[PDB]
Amino acid sequence: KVFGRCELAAAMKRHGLDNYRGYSLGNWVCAAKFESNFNTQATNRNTDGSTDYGILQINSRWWCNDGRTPGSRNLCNIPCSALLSSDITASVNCAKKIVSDGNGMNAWVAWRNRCKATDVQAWIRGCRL
Repeated sequence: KVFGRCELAAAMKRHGLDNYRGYSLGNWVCAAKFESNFNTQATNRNTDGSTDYGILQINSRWWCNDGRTPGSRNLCNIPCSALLSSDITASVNCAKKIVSDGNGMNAWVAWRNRCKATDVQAWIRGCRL
């Protein structure tokens, strides 16, 4: 499913992401925009052979099992395919563990490079939240 900007903001808020670990909602919507372009079905393979899955591009080397990443740790205990669902619950629950990992949202390279220190409030501007 391809989310609309405000539609995603509302689902993420309902799922407890607004200000989770200090990160306002705009940060999460900005990250999804640049990670997957709001598409739950997005996948991207990396050079190390792992693959990124879903709306938040969660990596198969540490967080989910895709059955083809040798040495995967599956920290969120879910098959990576669960992360491509139109229901974002699995992606959100796993993202909460990732952001609590000690590096915060820097775990997402697109957030670090394109959202960090920008006016992220613009991403939820105009939305009925």
